[PDB]
Amino acid sequence: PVVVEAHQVDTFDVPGVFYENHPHEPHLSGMNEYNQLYQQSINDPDTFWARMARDLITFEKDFDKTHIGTLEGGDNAWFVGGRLNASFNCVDRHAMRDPNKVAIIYEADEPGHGRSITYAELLKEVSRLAWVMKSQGVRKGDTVAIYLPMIPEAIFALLACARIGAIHSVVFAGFSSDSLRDRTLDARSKFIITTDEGKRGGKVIGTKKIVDEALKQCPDVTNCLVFKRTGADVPWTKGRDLWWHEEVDKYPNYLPAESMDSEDPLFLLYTSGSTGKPKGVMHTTAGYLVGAAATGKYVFDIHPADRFFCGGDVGWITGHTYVVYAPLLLGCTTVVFESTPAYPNFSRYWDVIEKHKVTQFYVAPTALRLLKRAGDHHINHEMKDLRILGSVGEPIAAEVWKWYHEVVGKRQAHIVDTYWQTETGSHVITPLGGITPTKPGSASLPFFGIDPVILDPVTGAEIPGNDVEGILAFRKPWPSMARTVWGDHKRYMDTYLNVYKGFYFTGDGAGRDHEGYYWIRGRVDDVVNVSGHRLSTAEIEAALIEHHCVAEAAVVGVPDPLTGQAVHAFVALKSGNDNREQLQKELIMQVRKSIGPFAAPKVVFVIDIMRRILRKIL
Amino acid sequence: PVVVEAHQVDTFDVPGVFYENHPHEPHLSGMNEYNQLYQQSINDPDTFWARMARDLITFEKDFDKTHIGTLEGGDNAWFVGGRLNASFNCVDRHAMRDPNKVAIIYEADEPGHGRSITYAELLKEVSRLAWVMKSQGVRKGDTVAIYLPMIPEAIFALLACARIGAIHSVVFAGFSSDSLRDRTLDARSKFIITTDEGKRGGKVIGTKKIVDEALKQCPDVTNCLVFKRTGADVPWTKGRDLWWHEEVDKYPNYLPAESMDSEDPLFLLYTSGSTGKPKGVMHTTAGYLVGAAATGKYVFDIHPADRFFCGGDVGWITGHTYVVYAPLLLGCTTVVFESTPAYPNFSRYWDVIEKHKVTQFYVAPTALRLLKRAGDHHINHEMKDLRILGSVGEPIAAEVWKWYHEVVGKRQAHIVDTYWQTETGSHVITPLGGITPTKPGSASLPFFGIDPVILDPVTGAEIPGNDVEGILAFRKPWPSMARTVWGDHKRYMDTYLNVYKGFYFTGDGAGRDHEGYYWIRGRVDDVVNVSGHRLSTAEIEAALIEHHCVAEAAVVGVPDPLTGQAVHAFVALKSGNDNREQLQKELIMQVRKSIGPFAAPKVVFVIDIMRRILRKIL
Amino acid sequence: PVVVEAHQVDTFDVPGVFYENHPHEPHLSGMNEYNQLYQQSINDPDTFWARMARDLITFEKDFDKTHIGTLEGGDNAWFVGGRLNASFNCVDRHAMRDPNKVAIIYEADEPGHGRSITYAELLKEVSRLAWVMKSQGVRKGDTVAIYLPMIPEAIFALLACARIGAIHSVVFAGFSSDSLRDRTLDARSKFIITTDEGKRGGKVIGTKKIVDEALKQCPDVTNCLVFKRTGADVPWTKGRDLWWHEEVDKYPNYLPAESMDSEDPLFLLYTSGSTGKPKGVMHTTAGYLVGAAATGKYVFDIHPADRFFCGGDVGWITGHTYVVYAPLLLGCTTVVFESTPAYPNFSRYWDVIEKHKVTQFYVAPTALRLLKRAGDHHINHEMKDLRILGSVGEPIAAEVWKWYHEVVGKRQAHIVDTYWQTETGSHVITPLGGITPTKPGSASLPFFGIDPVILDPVTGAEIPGNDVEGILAFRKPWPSMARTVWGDHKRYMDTYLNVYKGFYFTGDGAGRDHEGYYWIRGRVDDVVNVSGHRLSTAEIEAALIEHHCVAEAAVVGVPDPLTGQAVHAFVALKSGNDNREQLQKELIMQVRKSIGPFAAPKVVFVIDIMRRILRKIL
Ligand SMILES: CCOP(=O)(O)OC[C@H]1O[C@@H](n2cnc3c(N)ncnc32)[C@H](O)[C@@H]1O
Ligand SMILES: CCOP(=O)(O)OC[C@H]1O[C@@H](n2cnc3c(N)ncnc32)[C@H](O)[C@@H]1O
Ligand SMILES: CCOP(=O)(O)OC[C@H]1O[C@@H](n2cnc3c(N)ncnc32)[C@H](O)[C@@H]1O
Repeated sequence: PVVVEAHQVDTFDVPGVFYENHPHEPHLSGMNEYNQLYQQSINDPDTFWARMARDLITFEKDFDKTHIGTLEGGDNAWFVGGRLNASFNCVDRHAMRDPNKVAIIYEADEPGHGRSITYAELLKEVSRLAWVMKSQGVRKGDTVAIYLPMIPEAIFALLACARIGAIHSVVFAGFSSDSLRDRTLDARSKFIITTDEGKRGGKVIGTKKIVDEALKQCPDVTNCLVFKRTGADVPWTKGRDLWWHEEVDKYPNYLPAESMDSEDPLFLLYTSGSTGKPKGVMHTTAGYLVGAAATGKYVFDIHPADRFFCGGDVGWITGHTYVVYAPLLLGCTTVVFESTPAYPNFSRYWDVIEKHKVTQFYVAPTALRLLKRAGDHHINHEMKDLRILGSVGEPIAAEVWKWYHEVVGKRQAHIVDTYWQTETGSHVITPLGGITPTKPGSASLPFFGIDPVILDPVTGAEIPGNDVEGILAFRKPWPSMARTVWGDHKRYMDTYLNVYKGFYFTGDGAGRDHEGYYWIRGRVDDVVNVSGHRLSTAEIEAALIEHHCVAEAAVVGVPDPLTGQAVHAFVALKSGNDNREQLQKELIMQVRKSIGPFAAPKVVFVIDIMRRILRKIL
Repeated sequence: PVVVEAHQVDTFDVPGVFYENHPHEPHLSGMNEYNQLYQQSINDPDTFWARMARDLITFEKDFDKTHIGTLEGGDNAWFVGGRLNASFNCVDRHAMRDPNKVAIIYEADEPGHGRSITYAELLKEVSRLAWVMKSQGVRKGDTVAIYLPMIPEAIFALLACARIGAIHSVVFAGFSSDSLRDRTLDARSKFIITTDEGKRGGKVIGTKKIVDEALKQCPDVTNCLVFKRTGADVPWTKGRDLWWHEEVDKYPNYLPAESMDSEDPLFLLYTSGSTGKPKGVMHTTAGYLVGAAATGKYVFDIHPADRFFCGGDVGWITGHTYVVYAPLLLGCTTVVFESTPAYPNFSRYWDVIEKHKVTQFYVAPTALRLLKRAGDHHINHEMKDLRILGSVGEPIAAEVWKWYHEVVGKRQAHIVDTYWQTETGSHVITPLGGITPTKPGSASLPFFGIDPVILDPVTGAEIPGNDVEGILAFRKPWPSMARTVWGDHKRYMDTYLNVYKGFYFTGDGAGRDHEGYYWIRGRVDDVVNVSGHRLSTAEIEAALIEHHCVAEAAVVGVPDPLTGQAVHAFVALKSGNDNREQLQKELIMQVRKSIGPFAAPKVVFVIDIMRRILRKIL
Repeated sequence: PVVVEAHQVDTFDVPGVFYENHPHEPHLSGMNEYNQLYQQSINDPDTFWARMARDLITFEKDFDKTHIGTLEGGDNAWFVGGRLNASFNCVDRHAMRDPNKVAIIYEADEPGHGRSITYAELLKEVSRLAWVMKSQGVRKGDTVAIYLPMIPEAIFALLACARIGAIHSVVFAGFSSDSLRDRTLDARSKFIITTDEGKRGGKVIGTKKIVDEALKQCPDVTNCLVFKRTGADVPWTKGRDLWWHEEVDKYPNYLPAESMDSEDPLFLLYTSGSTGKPKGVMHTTAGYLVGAAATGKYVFDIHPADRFFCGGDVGWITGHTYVVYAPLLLGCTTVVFESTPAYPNFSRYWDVIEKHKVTQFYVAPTALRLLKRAGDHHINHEMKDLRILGSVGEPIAAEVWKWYHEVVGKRQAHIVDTYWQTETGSHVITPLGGITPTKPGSASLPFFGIDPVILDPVTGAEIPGNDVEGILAFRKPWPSMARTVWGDHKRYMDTYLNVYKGFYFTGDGAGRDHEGYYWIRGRVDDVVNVSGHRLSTAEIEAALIEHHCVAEAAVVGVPDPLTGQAVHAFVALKSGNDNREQLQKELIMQVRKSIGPFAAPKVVFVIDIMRRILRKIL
């Protein structure tokens, strides 16, 4: 077979007990209704997406046309003429119906220190935070930098920005001051929100000190709102720094929501690409929210009473779409988890799921492999309500898919392996929870409105039928597609739309097996996955070259048992240094300074570009 | 009886001739329809207030929900999702139907020098004044300071601010430069509107000189628009000062109205509270306007052809709600009266009512007592159309209520004693004109949507049934409730909502008599009424202490025959001064400087805190 | 007869072949339906204009009233309460229906160097140009100076301004730096759009150098966007100047349209008046667009498939209304012509019409007379589709009307002589294409909603009936009337509305003949037409006086064979100069400097005000 990974892989049905124990009526009746709805979404997207949008999203003003533009034109607009507000759809409309329903479960770094937050409380906090920004001069269309750990205040900040029509720009709280500066400068943000310190896995993160250093080079930032998470003494810049708790107490507990166009920008998410510095992937409002709600509902089988737990950081797209937007759009409860899967111990994920009766859990294989190595004795939890088990970021290997299905899910949960990207906004190739039969290691079948094609890598020609392999592209636009790269539409066109004209280029290889099931082969460009984080080899090379002793740098990606991919770094020293053992500590800190601890090199090879020869030798 | 003021007080029916001579059909059929509508407004406010609002107010976009939030939450919002504009509802919609109908009757300080202004003329003047502010950089959400006497230009200025979505902040034209400065700074206004001079009772008020001094300490004010009321030579600050007549002539006579949220702020009104400096009571848009229209209609029996005359200054809430918003909302004529009840003589109020055929008149008992002492020979006026006689600010005593009913109203008008506060936006306890039987000295029965309870002052417990006395609180929110204290929501919560959790605290004592009629006992806090003006004893104490010779100051309130309450001031001199007769003039001017002439002390006792011992001794 | 120009002038019917060859069904059935619709537009304009507007314009929010205000009040507003966007109506709604339909045919200065632009391409270019302005801080209500030749980018710039609600202020690309400065200062524009150079008739126009000089005195202009039309080396001001092609490549190909009030300003067009410096005639949005569409449809018989060619520059109102707004509103194709009727040769107009199959052509008699003198051998073109021949700016004389009807139109096209002004927005007295019988030299009959009256010049009294002569005024407002003179509503009132109270004063004399046909006599004030350009004699006098040797200047207007009117200039030298031959070159350049080449004097008479004696002597 051409797709060797599919050979003698049989599809597993959804387990019978999933339906027996399900608290509600499923959203689809079976694979027949998926196929019927899928074909309509491909053949008449105007009708299909108009209905999906009006089912799932409340518009202030109804839209006049589902979609205009084309892929090649790079001019796609969805639900044109509509007006709406994302915080209204995530908060107000649920507070209006059921103010005391729990919207957020905060699980703090220490067990036993969280709280639950109702939709009415969430409306209060979003409103008065929005008042703070408005009072300090933030206006519709301005960007706002967010540098926050996984606390509910992070949700408050995204949705407060949405409420006034500011464009939130979330920077992962593990980035260095250089990376924070770069993203804040490029977004031209004048307001930043952060914490005094972070606590994660019992370790203190000096967030405020990192922001202070970054802001020395961001002279357009005139206010910095600091949430007091630890109460530790931090440096304070009078006239610029403001205390979150002092400012929100000044302002009312309700604020009107700003009326936004369907195509006004909602957020920027800086993302590492094959070349160049990180790019600000821009999502607009209606189409992104329709994608988030539609996948939350049909992929994760989300019902209003559900308790949804995504393990990803708000600093990445998984956190954006599935910790925040999708569950709140659908009016269920979402879990904001501040700790690690290993603190206080390796049971922590399951401690959380059991205590809060989580119904769907969503994580990366990197965390599963780490926990699997830790040993099954850490998992002795009923978790009666857990019926969907999500996986994202890389393919979930056979032994991991089995361990996840059997030891975690008790053969009682549906494993949903979701393929997508920052640029797609939401799931694009994925089984639908409780509906689609699955194969270990396969992302299965396209989501509604996603028309995948397999392309010859060199000729760019379509390769028809089943049992084919090549480049993964989509033939048609879809509502939650990224709309531009901030400040650089030409880069957006060249990266995504001009490679294979008429198609959207994912950067990924893929096979489609005999049954039409998709198998993702990973990046055909210089993007690699390092312990759940999307990184550019070019980025790390630029960091290594920043050292005064390095002349030529080369970073390649090779498979690893635990991290998935193991980025390695070669360095050609300019002349010579007799302190090779010492130079290692200095190159390692250079990547720590340029990018962050999480991208620090495993080792720096000192030895005096055909990167493929390096990846094969390693 | 527990409510001793009610003992052997019989209810007086509406006089028969009120109905015989009424020009129209009344709004209610009787007390039965009041009771029916009142119970629905208490038991199903969502339905009741939705209908009332859609009856009385024209929305650009209909609202989606009548009310969200609670009293204890301090998050009340009314008619959420609606959009509207207050100047559209006060002007445009009446100009569109009947452009030549008279909206404003200006009665100037000199008799025979006013004019009448149609709804179309009012639309012109509001529009081009709004153009001036827009052209000078005023934007939606900015505050605008107004320091104007009772001339029609004051109405132009409030409604022009409303038209662009600026937040007008009216400062009584009798305040000192210190008080004007304080209110302008706290509101952070960048634009101010005033007159060259005021004329009232034949006396010149140097408004421009007072603004000039205040603006020396308001460096954010970049334009000051001066209406030429007297033409007197006033100081002029080139580059900042602008002539109203020169600027409006530049701009068109129509301007679009800005689309406002139901809960966008409409105005701030600085108000003296029990503690601290005056606070900016903030009203938003839809709920305030619904309250204003609903009381104008049902309390004052306002019909479109009516000529409505409120005697209160636009600088206070009575002027805001009943000189400006309520009558114009309902499309009748309102009288803007520039003089005093004593100039040229004590007949002046009745001269005005007779000449303009006023149908409803609304005044404070302080003015009635002053006129009553002047003698009945000043009142020899037919006033055929006068059918409603309103009283506000303190309880209308027995002898005054009789004199008002018999000598002024010819036993032909309904005396409507309206209890309310700046914070309630509009009447909350009041008879309804032509409907409710009244008792002298009683405010009678709650308005629609007002659920009064009597609370034990110390235990805060509800006291059920009739013939009870205690603290006056409301059990439920109502549309025109103040939404915050500007810049200090915590003070709003602590003052109004955290004293008796679940209730709104009025600051007033009250009895509910055997028939369920309410009798207002006055402020249980340190707020007193001085000749129609709400004042804080703390404020006057802070003024007296501003003198370099005063160490400890104490101001208390005791009843007075004419002013109602007689605030008195004790002073403990720091060491000693042998110029006691001279120090009196210097302390008196200090209060004149800090607050204004109207709050100047009756006498300052020089003699070296248990304020109750002082109030009892006096 | 009183109207001597009408004596023995018979009406010519529309030629029969017009109907035989017409590609579609006409908009009116005949003169009977015109009369029926005309009487309704005069007798019930509220009903008539409500239907016309809703036929022709797509509103975001429907309007609540057709018209408020009066002529004498100077407060006219049309379609109040409506919301819409002009670029949506010129672009989006046609791109949504038929993205590949050709919107613009660009005919470049060199034949064979144009291109065709579809509605979808136009939506792209308008959107990303709007992004540039938004990114550089342009906001709704700001004015934007445009100094562009006849290239499609000029349409992009008007409609991008409309898209964000900026107010475009187009300056004819032949104006001098002084005139550009004056218009940019008075409009207080902070952004300007121009070209590096213009090419017209094979001659280079140094647009950038002219802007650079003007901007030295416009210190509020902080960005200048330069389109690279020639690629010639031009001076560059780093930090202010931006390249159009570099900036648009950064931004998305779609941008939401800003929601505008019916009465928000759409544009300013500076216009020479009888007295004073040029005035910024301001048009608002809904009424102007309704007038443009209604005349495009009913006067020019525009159908969606038509190819419409107006010969006027975008720098004047004919270009505004009929190169840009009317054809694009109606969704047909418009021709943007960059050259002159004489380059490369005198066939050029017909070369263009034949190659692009133009259906309607619209030009000034000044161009016709110039071509007629050139000789009929330059016209040997089929032009099968040419069915409407438009004339504007002055009366089309008998011999020219015949030459236009016979040699150009092959007796196959309807000659439509359209009378109107910058201030009327669109045609007001005109035959309707294919409907109205015409007389050579007459503008025939009023357009819908135009109620012309003939007034006695001195007594200002109406002169009833037919065969009368006098001043031309309109009795009623109409939707596309100019709404103010920018910054000077008083001048607007005094110029147009206070001369003859209750009427609109056109500045023109006119006769109404025995059949009720109108004959325009031209300006009764000091405005003259110089080779298709509206000019003030006062303006040229002020220019001549700017010379240090001129004391008193006098400019008068007399008829001319080719230019129509021949403005001449007399000068009284201050003392004396023995270089009279040299002084001529210096006075001629002074007018070239103050106004522009196109207003330079024919000759300056040096000889040491009763202007009528000068006009008669010449
Ligand atoms: C959501 C995170 O989006 P990003 O951080 O922008 O990374 C997106 C990139 O990760 C990879 N990827 C994501 N999901 C899967 C999956 N289920 N199976 C295999 N590979 C996957 C892929 O190479 C894609 O192109
Ligand atoms: C409208 C002015 O509002 P303010 O200037 O904010 O004062 C409001 C405060 O005046 C008092 N008050 C007002 N009306 C009455 C009344 N009819 N009978 C008795 N007392 C009254 C009361 O103590 C309240 O709390
Ligand atoms: C559209 C250009 O408008 P403007 O450049 O503002 O000039 C408008 C002024 O030109 C004159 N005019 C325009 N059309 C005609 C016509 N068909 N017959 C005679 N005279 C005409 C007239 O004197 C008017 O008052």
